[PDB]
Amino acid sequence: DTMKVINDPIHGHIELHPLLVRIIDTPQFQRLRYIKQLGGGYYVFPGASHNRFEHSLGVGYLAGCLVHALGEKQPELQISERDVLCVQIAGLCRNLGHGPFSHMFDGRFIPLARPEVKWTHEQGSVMMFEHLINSNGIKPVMEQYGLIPEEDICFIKEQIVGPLELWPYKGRPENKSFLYEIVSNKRNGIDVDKWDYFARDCHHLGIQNNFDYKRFIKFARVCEVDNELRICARDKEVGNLYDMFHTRNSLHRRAYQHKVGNIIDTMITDAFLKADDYIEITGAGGKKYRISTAIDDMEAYTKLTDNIFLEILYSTDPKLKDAREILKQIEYRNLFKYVGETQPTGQIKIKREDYESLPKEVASAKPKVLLDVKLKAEDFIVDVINMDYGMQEKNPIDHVSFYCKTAPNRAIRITKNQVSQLLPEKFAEQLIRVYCKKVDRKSLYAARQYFVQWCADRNFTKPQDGDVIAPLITPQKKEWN
Amino acid sequence: DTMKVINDPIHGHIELHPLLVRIIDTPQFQRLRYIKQLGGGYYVFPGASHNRFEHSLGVGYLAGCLVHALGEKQPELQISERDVLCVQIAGLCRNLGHGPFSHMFDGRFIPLARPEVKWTHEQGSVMMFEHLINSNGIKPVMEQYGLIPEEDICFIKEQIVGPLELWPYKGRPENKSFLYEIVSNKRNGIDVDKWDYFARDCHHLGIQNNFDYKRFIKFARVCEVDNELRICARDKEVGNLYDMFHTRNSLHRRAYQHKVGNIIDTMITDAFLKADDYIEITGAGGKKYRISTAIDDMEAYTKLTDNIFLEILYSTDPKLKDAREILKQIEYRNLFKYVGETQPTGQIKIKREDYESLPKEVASAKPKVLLDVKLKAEDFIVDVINMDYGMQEKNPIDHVSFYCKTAPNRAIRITKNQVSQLLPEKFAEQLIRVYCKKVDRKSLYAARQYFVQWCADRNFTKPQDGDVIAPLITPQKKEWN
Amino acid sequence: DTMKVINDPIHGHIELHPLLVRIIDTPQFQRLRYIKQLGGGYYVFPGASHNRFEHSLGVGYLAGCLVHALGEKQPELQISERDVLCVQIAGLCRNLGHGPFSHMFDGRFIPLARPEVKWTHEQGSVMMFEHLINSNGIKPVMEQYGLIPEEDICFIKEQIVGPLELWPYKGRPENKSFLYEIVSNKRNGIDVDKWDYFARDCHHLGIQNNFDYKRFIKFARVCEVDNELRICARDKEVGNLYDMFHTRNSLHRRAYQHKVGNIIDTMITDAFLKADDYIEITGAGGKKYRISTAIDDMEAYTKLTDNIFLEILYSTDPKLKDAREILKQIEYRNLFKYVGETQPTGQIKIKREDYESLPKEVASAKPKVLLDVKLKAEDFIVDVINMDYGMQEKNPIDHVSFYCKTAPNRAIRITKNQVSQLLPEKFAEQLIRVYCKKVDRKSLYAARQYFVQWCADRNFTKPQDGDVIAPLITPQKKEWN
Amino acid sequence: DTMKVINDPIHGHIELHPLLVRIIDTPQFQRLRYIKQLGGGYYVFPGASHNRFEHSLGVGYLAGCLVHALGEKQPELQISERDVLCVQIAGLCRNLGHGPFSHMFDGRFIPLARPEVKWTHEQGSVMMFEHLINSNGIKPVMEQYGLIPEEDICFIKEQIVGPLELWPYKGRPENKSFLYEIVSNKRNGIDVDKWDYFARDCHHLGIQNNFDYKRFIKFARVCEVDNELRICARDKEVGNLYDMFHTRNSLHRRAYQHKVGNIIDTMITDAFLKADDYIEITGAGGKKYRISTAIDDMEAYTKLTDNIFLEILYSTDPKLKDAREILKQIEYRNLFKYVGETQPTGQIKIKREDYESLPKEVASAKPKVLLDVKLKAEDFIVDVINMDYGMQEKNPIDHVSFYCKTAPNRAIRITKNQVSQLLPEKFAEQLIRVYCKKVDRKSLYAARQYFVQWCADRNFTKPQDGDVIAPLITPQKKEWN
Ligand SMILES: Cc1cn([C@H]2C[C@H](O)[C@@H](COP(=O)(O)OP(=O)(O)OP(=O)(O)O)O2)c(=O)[nH]c1=O
Ligand SMILES: Cc1cn([C@H]2C[C@H](O)[C@@H](COP(=O)(O)OP(=O)(O)OP(=O)(O)O)O2)c(=O)[nH]c1=O
Ligand SMILES: Cc1cn([C@H]2C[C@H](O)[C@@H](COP(=O)(O)OP(=O)(O)OP(=O)(O)O)O2)c(=O)[nH]c1=O
Ligand SMILES: Cc1cn([C@H]2C[C@H](O)[C@@H](COP(=O)(O)OP(=O)(O)OP(=O)(O)O)O2)c(=O)[nH]c1=O
Ligand SMILES: [Mg+2]
Ligand SMILES: [Mg+2]
Ligand SMILES: [Mg+2]
Ligand SMILES: [Mg+2]
Ligand SMILES: [Mg+2]
Ligand SMILES: [Mg+2]
Ligand SMILES: [Mg+2]
Ligand SMILES: [Mg+2]
Repeated sequence: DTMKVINDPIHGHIELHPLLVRIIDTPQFQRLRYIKQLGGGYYVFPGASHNRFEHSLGVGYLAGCLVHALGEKQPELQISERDVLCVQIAGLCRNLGHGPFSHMFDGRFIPLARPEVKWTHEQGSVMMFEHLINSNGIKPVMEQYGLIPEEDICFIKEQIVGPLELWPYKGRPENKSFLYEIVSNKRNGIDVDKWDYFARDCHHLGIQNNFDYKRFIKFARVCEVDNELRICARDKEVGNLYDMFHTRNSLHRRAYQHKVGNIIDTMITDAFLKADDYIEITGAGGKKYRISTAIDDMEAYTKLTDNIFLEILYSTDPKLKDAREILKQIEYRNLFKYVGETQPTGQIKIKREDYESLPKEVASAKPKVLLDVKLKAEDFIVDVINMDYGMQEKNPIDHVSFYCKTAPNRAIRITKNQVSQLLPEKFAEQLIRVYCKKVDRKSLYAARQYFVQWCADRNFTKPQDGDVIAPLITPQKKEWN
Repeated sequence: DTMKVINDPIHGHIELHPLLVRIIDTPQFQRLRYIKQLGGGYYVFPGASHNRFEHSLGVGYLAGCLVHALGEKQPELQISERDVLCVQIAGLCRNLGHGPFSHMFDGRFIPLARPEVKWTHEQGSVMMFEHLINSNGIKPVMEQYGLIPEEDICFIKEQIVGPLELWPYKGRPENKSFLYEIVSNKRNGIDVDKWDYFARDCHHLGIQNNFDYKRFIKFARVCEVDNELRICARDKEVGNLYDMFHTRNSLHRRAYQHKVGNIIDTMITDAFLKADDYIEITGAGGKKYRISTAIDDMEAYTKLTDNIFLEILYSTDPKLKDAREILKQIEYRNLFKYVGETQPTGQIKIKREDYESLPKEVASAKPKVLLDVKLKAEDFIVDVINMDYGMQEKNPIDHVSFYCKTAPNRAIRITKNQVSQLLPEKFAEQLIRVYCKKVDRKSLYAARQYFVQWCADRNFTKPQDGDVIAPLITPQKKEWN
Repeated sequence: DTMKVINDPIHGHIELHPLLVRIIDTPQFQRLRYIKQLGGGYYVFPGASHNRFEHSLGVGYLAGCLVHALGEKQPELQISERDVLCVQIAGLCRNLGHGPFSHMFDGRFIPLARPEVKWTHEQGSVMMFEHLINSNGIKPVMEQYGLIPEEDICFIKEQIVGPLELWPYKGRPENKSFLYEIVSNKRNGIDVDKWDYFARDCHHLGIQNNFDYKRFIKFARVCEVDNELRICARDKEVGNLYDMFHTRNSLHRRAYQHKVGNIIDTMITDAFLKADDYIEITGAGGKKYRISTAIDDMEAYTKLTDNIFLEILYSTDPKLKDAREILKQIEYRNLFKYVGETQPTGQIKIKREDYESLPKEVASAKPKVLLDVKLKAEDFIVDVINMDYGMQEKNPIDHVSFYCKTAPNRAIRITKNQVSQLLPEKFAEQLIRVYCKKVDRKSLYAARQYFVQWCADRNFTKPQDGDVIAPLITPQKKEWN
Repeated sequence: DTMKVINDPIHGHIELHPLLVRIIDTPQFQRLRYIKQLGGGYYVFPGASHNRFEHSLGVGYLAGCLVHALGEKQPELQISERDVLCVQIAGLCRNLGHGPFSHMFDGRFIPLARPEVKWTHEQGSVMMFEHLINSNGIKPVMEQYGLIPEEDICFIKEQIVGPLELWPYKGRPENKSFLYEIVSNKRNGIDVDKWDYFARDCHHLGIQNNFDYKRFIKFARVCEVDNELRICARDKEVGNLYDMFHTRNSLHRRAYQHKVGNIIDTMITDAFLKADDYIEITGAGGKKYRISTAIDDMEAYTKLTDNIFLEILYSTDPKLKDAREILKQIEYRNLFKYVGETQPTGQIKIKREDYESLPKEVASAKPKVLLDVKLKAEDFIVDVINMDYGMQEKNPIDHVSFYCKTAPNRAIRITKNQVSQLLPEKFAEQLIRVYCKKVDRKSLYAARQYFVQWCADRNFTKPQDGDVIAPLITPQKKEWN
């Protein structure tokens, strides 16, 4: 019936239009309260207890802020209340498809358990939004508030996942192109979802955040680029834009890709793999499903949250023992031991289909060191991490349009050379982390010898503690000294 | 094994001595990651996702800070490393006893389920600590770090719950009395646990803290009082002390006793009660326990967390339907409707024994108005809340010792009218909230009539929205105009 | 001309309409950059470097925010862009009248150097605003942006100082009455000026602000009260409102009325007095003015800032020696020694005309102790502090109008009994601070004896350190022990 | 006399040893209250009201923190309380030499007014420190607290300015080398002064700092490096170290080198140059000094603060007209207009000796466009900014020693390719800003054409607004498109 106010630690008092409230107060949406934003990060950063729910509220809020500011500054855009509401809904709903421990689920588990399926949290969000709409009688409520469900649900879905297949969108015409750059920006990745997670993750992790999203909003316009209306930034802000991505990278460096956080996600993933044959999730009409198969019945996926972790942990079924045991090790803090980090040198990259063979390479290395123990490929974990600016090898700022103070409608491009010589010369790189599942002193020592030798053989970068953990290995490599 | 550093958003970088690390990395301690600090409050303040774990870490840290500060200011106290470690363990482990949704469990659920016991989270903490130590071989580690297991474990337990059974403490002599004022202060309620939850809860709720604990720590000495060495605050800090309690009250007013948060705690408690006979928790020996009986076996209690909620929410068994459905109504936000709030006048108390009778009273009222429906006692909930400065009717500052800059070692007293005339004249009061389980317009209107009439009959305070929700009724009471 | 954006640490990015910019970029306005918000408080709280300027910007911003909120929720109020601009201007300009060290000037210096005049910073703001307008050709700029200079200028002035003397305002009719409640609220003291100095002062002092003005703004409506459209708060907010004043009180208790900050304001005022005959400030037509007379010519007052402190301090003129030596004594931190604080009892109210008679009394007391050093009137300083809720003895909340969610257009009243019984019973009290200019040890002892015996004789409250600084005096007064 | 506690908004409650207090309570130190940290920055960022005084307290506090931490973690360094006091005094006093508006004075004014002298704020701080010691009888107070003035004063001065001209330090031997790395680090620039100004400047500017100095302090050790004991950072902090410098750079781009802030510093400088003949400052023995000569007499320098600004602003002397007017144009916000920014390409670097030749070059340019007005040299201003990581063209991280977890006493080196490929390739660049003193639309158009043409002639980078301000010029430079 009426609008609600929600007090958020990041944004303060957020006003929710009654339709938004209607969408939020569904099992499908409330489900997100039981899925941590940073998954295993919480097991390293105790302040990171926040879940996808509050993040989603923040995203909807910011989407609303940006679209409203745009409309207010430029009424000639003909942004309607319908547009605002659809953008807010998209913002609210683009996190619906996330599984247990967020990125652990779609980044590690699903690719291993369902390697044939090309699953994404975006598609999950579309399906789950469709299921929310259909299971909660949302359409009549949308019509009640002036929305046209066919068009507008199309538009929302497209905001989340892109064109459901020349102007490729069906939800809105070309003159409203800019609206697709708010919730999930496919062009350059500058969107409100990022802003909310910068602020929220920072607030909870104990890290200060360098990015001023409000400033950005106050310096954003719509201009015509390539006969298309796009969101443009004030030229002045180019530095701040570069910094934004820097921030992202920093956050991945300090927290998101923290080696222990990652190894914990890995262990939880192993536990899930070992529990997958014995865990039942009742889906549609009593039809049972698995952790790996919950993602193809939305009624089952709705009940697939962080809860799984605890179910496994609290089980008494002998068939779950192994899985249980793994989780229990996490509780005792008997984790796989981090052995080190290294990088490719020069031009060479590491292809995905090679990942599987990496622990064999390490185990096959021949360090000239005396060792009683002997490790095997299955004792090693090799985690390859692609760090980039969101557009693989490309500089996303080259895909941003700017405007000058004297011609606010004239879109211009700004090159990296026009800003600073102190900026990154590359926008993508790979970090290779090595862990060992054997945790005793001698095993960790051997693992270090194998690892550093492996780095030398592949002509990879010298590990930072190389001279310390493998003093007999490192001065074989002239390139390292 | 070495010290570990943990980054906390409240305290920053916290150092953990390896013994503390050993204690934390047990299932008994890690359990606290799965119990929300503010419970149902998370459903009103979406920022309040924080759990008892991070709060406990915070408490241990602050305990350490206080004892170290005292030690460094006054070497004559003979505060030892052992003392410091024991105080830190006491701070870390004094939240071990909380159950699912924290205070929902010891404050609502347990007194209803098993009204014949006197369960407290303190006792739970002692039992849980005992269980953690015994189940994890912590004693030999304790002596590895120069602790004496018998008397130090006694000392820790005593810091948690007070005298187990004249100087009543067996863990420490009276010349170390001040140590017992740090973790859980029975004398005046001024301890580090409060400080942590002030800062942390404020940080997550999105409301701001006003108490400066670091300042207090700065101006804290140990001075002699009534045969005892006790913690004394510098005189001019007295204002700040009153304010401290004022903050606590404020926190209860805005957040901890939020009408909706409380009614959600209520609905969840009811769901647990209706689920109690069917949820089995496997404890020691493989023996089966229930939610209400897990507190009798620490092995089962270890597995008693917020997960229950989801276990009830995700269930399929008919015997759980009535529980399950309740939780589902929380997801659809079909909550019991808040009817209103009133207070008793004079020095008129409402003892606990009368609580259960209050719903009947409201329904037995005679509103001289048309009513389309008649409500029964079982349609009403009367939640009565005691707001006080932590020592029932007493002024806790009357139990604080102070010192002046002219004589640092000399304890003194400061009376209330020696500070300000603007302070509360009382230090305890009662709030009466009334809800209606029937939600329809007509039943809610009727409920408002019944309620206001019930306020008039018992000469309770006039509901702020009295003239608006029952204009045919408030004229009868001439004291209300 | 276009609007400008200013980044403020409190409010973030605030927009300024070109008219406000034109008003700001004048010598009369920029003047405020050189006057400390907290005067001598900076010599106690090193973070409190902030000046009246930035505060003024904040006040204008918040005024704009509140009026926009009101207008966007209730279009039936017909709030024009003119109204918004005029409210913003009043917000910006209501600090123009402040003198050197802010409240030290109108609160100490002026009343002592010119006892016959009735000078307030508000009237000063009016005169300075008029001077700004006339000196800077602002009227046609106002016209350029749609303002009607005569009534709008009257309106702005009325918002600042009140009626320039049935409905007593010429600027706006009664149906825009609520507009007069935003910048300077004569009705209950709840205005945006308070909100800015709460947030800002707390930011700089290192004390934390617990009042949430954004929340208040979100919950504010305009309702009919005795045929007058007025600003009404949501019922639920009442507690927060009480707290808002409590906060004010706290900020006075901790910082604004800090004993050393006040005695420093006293020494500065004293020095300004002793310099008043000799300092020349050139005004209109080259005519020369004093410090105490600069308030008569706005051209001279424009040049009267904190700079005076440094003129005196840096001076070499023998005629200024006496003043100079005082400021230098502040630099060496040889301040008058604080003897203590006490309060009247029962019904006593130290009236202003009796203030001068206070050092005589203290110096007169016969404490009957061994007394190797006798002291006199001009050795003592007695400062009387009136702590209240901004409406003398009255409860400001009784002058606040509320609304309920069931009938948002229906204004109601709420009494203190409808809220809490932990609230204050008095809303005004007095504090008596005694210092001694004789800083040596024996003199200090003496002054303590004098002061305590004086408190006993006047039936004042027993000083907190009483039983330490006057051991042979405090056991006499039987109502003390 | 005893220890004092000071509440600072950045650090909270700082303890100051009585000796430090004696040093602080001097006109030479208190002088820093009247000098703004960011100078002209205040006129762009209204939050930047903070002064050198509070910053100095901050630096002393942090120096103390780092030395204490080092001493607590590593007893074998034999750090004495004498060392702690000397490092605190150095940190406290290393900003004593700053002049009016800080870096405007030593960076702009002095070089233009006294090109024949080498002047630095470091030399000024040493001089002012000696003056402080000699004017306030500090030596016997130093001796009173266990200091040895002859060697300790040398130690402090050495910490501030470096070797007074094989171990080149006299204050402390090589085994205390690490002590010189705290207050002002000549080796790599990582010192507590930076940490304080990061935190403080950010707090006041309304910018957010992502450098965690506390974390750095916790992971700092002293290890042997080349027969010295030096501060070593834990290996994995290397990323953070890079980020620290990145932060510095960011702070320079957003705030310290704000083009308007710089042009305001330039206008103030020009005003001082035009006032130098006439303003008099009375130093030792009544002798008179100019602003440019005050640095030759510490007694006069003690009176040289931001006050002169106001003096010039408030003067009636016709000889000061030209100075005064400029300041007046600052108040009216009639500033020199910003034409634009460019950068040298290739290897080319601009030396100071070429600066004055730059405005001549811009006016000597020939844009092939119809101009209505001819501009000359005096109409142009060229500001050259050097942006580096504190060590000219070098990577300061190549001058950081690290330590690994497994061998905490063994110092190692970490190269850039060992960390990230996304790091800067250069560590220095130049920014060239061009402004025009004539502010009419015509002269501005002309100036734009001149500037872009000049940029093209010297193969500089294409201005970001190039295609907009000069459409007839940018298509001529093939190197741009
Ligand atoms: C600062 C503050 C925040 N909040 C937060 C908690 C909620 O997220 C948000 C909304 O709470 P409420 O304002 O209490 O809204 P309500 O739904 O409980 O009451 P009603 O329907 O009658 O209007 O505000 C308070 O409730 N009280 C406060 O004093
Ligand atoms: C600011 C910051 C905090 N943190 C937090 C997260 C952790 O809670 C805490 C611990 O530091 P860690 O780097 O996580 O220590 P570690 O145990 O992973 O590595 P090691 O065993 O080699 O010492 O620091 C970072 O990890 N990185 C950062 O840059
Ligand atoms: C975060 C941030 C704030 N600010 C603040 C400082 C100012 O108070 C406010 C406005 O500064 P600018 O945005 O730089 O505006 P400008 O007037 O200098 O330039 P232009 O006229 O071309 O638009 O923004 C920045 O300038 N840059 C930043 O990166
Ligand atoms: C929060 C808070 C800070 N502060 C700050 C301001 C000061 O910078 C710092 C020290 O103030 P005080 O504690 O008041 O020290 P004092 O010198 O005035 O009193 P005394 O000599 O008798 O001990 O603490 C308070 O004074 N009071 C407060 O309640
Ligand atoms: Mg509600
Ligand atoms: Mg994305
Ligand atoms: Mg099937
Ligand atoms: Mg570790
Ligand atoms: Mg307690
Ligand atoms: Mg007022
Ligand atoms: Mg003092
Ligand atoms: Mg430096």
